[PDB]
Amino acid sequence: MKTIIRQPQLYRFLKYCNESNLDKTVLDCGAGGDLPPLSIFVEDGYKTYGIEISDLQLKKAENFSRENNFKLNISKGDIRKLPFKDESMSFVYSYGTIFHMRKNDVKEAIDEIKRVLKPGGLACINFLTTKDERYNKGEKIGEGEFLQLERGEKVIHSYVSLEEADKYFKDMKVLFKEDRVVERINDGLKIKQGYVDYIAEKFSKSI
Amino acid sequence: KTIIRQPQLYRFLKYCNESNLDKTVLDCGAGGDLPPLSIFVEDGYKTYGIEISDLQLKKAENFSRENNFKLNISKGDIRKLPFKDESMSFVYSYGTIFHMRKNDVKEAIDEIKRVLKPGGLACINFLTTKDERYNKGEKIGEGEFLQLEGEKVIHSYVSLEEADKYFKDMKVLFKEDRVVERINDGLKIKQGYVDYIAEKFSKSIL
Repeated sequence: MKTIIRQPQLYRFLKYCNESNLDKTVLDCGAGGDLPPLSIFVEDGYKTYGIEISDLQLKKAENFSRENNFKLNISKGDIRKLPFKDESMSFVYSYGTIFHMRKNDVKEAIDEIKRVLKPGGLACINFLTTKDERYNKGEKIGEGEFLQLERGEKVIHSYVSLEEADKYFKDMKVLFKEDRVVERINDGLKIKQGYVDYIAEKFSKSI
Repeated sequence: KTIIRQPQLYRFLKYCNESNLDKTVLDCGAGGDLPPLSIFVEDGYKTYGIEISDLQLKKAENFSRENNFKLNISKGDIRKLPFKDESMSFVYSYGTIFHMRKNDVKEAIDEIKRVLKPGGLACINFLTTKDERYNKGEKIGEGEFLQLEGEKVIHSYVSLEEADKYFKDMKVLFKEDRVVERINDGLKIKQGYVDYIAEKFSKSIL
């Protein structure tokens, strides 16, 4: 493509989607920013759709689009209420996104992902875990939910245990689950991050 | 463009792209049907690879000619790199090192460090004690096992404390402890890896 996206797990997801027998249609729930990962899907022949709630992030993704001569098909919207029909998407991901919401909203959004996914369709979703350095920091607003100042702005972070995250996929076939603890030097200093990533397939139902 | 199997190497590539050093990369253990040197070649790098297996070398050369590039992979032993001191900006050994006894691991890592330029980056990963296969098969050394990945093959496993000691004289930019559960042969399996990206210090003498 030219540039490498920031979240390398989405290259694993792209490889799974390429291997799936379903046709190449993908939705990014939370798609904006200056390096939108839908780029690697468009570059690999996908029909893409994106949803983004932030005006600024949507503007950044559009600038990137123009600069690179892409149409990514990102629209303003709320991932808790997807404007797509039931069983319309082969593949859906919400990566680095879902945990910016309260747990009731996380459930709404995941339910929407499940709804729009075709039978046999793949979802990729990741979560902050209780192994993250910022678990229990900032202002507690709910169980496993904190309002934190990050880069000058208030952000909600929700955190899960692995037992808790598994419950979101108990009705799906988990193909890939990775629990990770990352220690990386960000802006001069070491930070510890905790994520669990899932790639799961929607069951087909009969009789 | 087939996507490579090891997504962490896309992260490594981005680190290498951000470095000020020129774009030369060595893959220690480079063969197979989907050589990750492909992503570096595609991004403008001068590439070098070392591969011990004739079969693995053949698979990578067929891939290369099928995809219309030259990866510059040659037969060799990663414990004895045919390159000069401080010749390479970037070096990786990914999915490779832990197929050896720990004495051999040390030799290979020492070689990576040797050929790496000051300021250069290394990416290396390891099997950890969280892997399901830790303590299975025939124990031949502390954290060394003869297992059946097939036929009798060597796997070495590390604790994180143990893995850290390999980079104690380097600047670790990125360290990721991973526990992966996925499907193999119709069953859920659990794998444990730790991945490092580290930078070589410039050294001076007072």
